[PDB]
Amino acid sequence: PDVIRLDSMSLFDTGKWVLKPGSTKRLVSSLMDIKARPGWLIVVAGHTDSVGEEKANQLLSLKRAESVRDWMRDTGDVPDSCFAVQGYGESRPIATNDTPEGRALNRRVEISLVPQVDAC
Ligand SMILES: [Cl-]
Repeated sequence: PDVIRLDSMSLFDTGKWVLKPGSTKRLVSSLMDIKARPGWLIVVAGHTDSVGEEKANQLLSLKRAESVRDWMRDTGDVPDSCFAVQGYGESRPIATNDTPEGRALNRRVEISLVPQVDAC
């Protein structure tokens, strides 16, 4: 009974929490992974690049997790109680913040499926 980590999804432009154009294939991919594990808690964690202010990035990271939760629930018909949203702000980069490509990779959402918590 291991937690399942889905692939990271870098779906956001600077200071934005809306799902940028061309995000549908990566979203559908996570959705399918969610549909294969009915009832697992869907932990949706948002992240930011290190540009801007730490407190501002915390709120932004959480709004990004909420945008993905909202898509999965409204477009993916996943019950609302399945989700738990989390924000890491700029604290856990996956790429350098020294380049635009690196910062774009850090603007992202990570999904973990947790079986020990009942959620749906
Ligand atoms: Cl926005």
